[PDB]
This record gives sequence, structure tokens and C-alpha cells, in this order.
Amino acid sequence: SVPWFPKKISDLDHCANRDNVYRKRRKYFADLAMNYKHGDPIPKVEFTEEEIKTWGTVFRELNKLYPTHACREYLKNLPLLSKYCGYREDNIPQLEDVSNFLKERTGFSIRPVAGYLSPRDFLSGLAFRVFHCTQYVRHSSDPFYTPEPDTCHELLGHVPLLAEPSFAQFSQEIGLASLGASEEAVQKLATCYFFTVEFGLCKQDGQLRVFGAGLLSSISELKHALSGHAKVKPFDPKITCKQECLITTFQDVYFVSESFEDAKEKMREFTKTI
Ligand SMILES: Cc1ccccc1-c1ccccc1CNc1cnc(-c2ccc(C[C@H](N)C(=O)O)cc2)cn1
Ligand SMILES: [Fe+3]
Repeated sequence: SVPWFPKKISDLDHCANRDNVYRKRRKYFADLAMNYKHGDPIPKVEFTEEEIKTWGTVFRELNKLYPTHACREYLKNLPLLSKYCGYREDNIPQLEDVSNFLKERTGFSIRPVAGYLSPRDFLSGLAFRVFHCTQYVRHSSDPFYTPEPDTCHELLGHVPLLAEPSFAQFSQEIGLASLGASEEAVQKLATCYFFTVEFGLCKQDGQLRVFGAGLLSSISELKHALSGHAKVKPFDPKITCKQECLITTFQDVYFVSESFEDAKEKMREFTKTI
């Protein structure tokens, strides 16, 4: 019969929750996420010195690479986020500020999340233009790469492109397709999402650029993706969806889309077939 799925934005309330100093701090952010309910403003957090230092390093080094590595859409929106949301080396932007900025631009909003959601629950958020975001900062011992998403990933990887209409449409349509879909179909949609939204490359004016959020937040994988010692294939959902998504390491393969508009059409033809 059909599995449960959210029918309105507030239904997301029902799934979004499914060293010792670092540990206690993580519990703090986890508790803020767990007590959030739709309609709340997202709790604003005073970040520690060390958290800002880690952000500063990440922000400083990624901004050296963006102009030559990032797709034009990412670069177009980056300065608006500086101006309106307080993106600076010495300040971590607040999810509530970024949420409000997105609401105005593409209708996207943010909801804080404590841990990993299932791909079904995560994608279901996108159906309502809701992006579930972590609020904590990666451990200071590896600024260049982390196997778990942190707030730098959400803020630097995802938000600039969620502010772009063509890209927000693409994202929402993946979400909409997943609503009440089979387990097989959800896995394919999530893999397609992984190799576009998360780790996607694109061709712009003949050059390879990155739009994948997991790449735009990692100093070392961003450089690696365009080095180019990376194996790259054309984006094609029927083949892309079978590709294994790697956690804990760099990807073994990245997929190239022609444009956000084109990747959206490819996904449209594809979802018809599943
Ligand atoms: C396999 C799996 C298990 C549990 C939940 C979801 C999945 C699953 C199912 C289908 C497709 C993709 C996935 C995994 N999804 C994802 C998506 N993104 C990440 C991820 C994204 C960014 C980062 C941080 C980045 N490396 C950095 O250094 O900035 C680290 C991890 C990790 N996993
Ligand atoms: Fe992500």
C-alpha cells in the first residue's frame, strides 16, 4: 500500500528526529535539534573560539579555490550570503539567518537536525523545500575533510546553490519523486542526489566545475576532484543510480552534468521509469 510520508511542511516534525568537551558540546546541538518544532525560529548559537577558528580555516582556504573550482551559480550567490548572512572568516553564520535569506530567494528553508536521517526522511524534506542541516562544527583535527556532515558543509556546500531557482527546483523534484516511493526507488533517487547535489561536477564554457556540496565544503576533495587524477563519467541516472556512494573516503568516480536545467530533465525522464 503506500508507506507514510509528510503531506505538509509541519509533518516533518514526525520524522526529523529519527574528548568529553567535544562530546558534551555535540549533545548541546543534538538537544537543540530534538526540541525544534516547525514554526520555531531556529535557535541561535554562540560558537566557541575553537569552533570559529576551525570555520575560519575552512572558509579562508575554500575561498581561495572557489573562483577557479566552483560553478558560476555558486559564485554568483556567494557575495549575497556574505552581505546579508554574516559569512566571514571570524563569524559562523546562523541557520535562522540563512533560512530567512533562502525563504525570500527560492522559498527554501532550514530545519536543524541532530543526526543522520534516512534518505527517505531527508528527501521528503526537499519536497517541501526544507533542508535538514547540522548545526555543529567539524572536529578541529581535520578541517580539510570530515567523513560526517557538519555546519560548514551545510553553510558552504549547500546554501549558496539552494539560493539559485534552477537548482532549488531540481532539488525539490527529487524530493517530490521520493514521496511514498518504493525502497528501491528511494535508493536510486538518493544515489542520483548523491552524484549531483552532493558530489556533482558540471561543464561550463567547456571547463569542469564543481557544484557538489560535499566537494565545496572539503578543501582536499575540492582540489582532488579537478586535479585531475579523478575518474569522471557523464551523468545518466539509469547508470549513475547503481554507483556505490562512498563514505569515509574520497569518491572513486564523479559525474558530470551539462547544466542544472539538463540534469533536471534527465531526472524527469528517469523517474517515469521507476
Ligand atoms: C548509505 C547510507 C547510509 C545512511 C544514510 C544514507 C545513506 C545513503 C543512501 C543512498 C545514497 C547516499 C547515501 C549517503 N548520503 C550521504 C550524503 N552526504 C554525505 C556527506 C556529505 C558531506 C560530508 C562532509 C565533507 N566530506 C566535508 O569534508 O566537507 C560528509 C558526508 C554522506 N552521506
Ligand atoms: Fe550534504
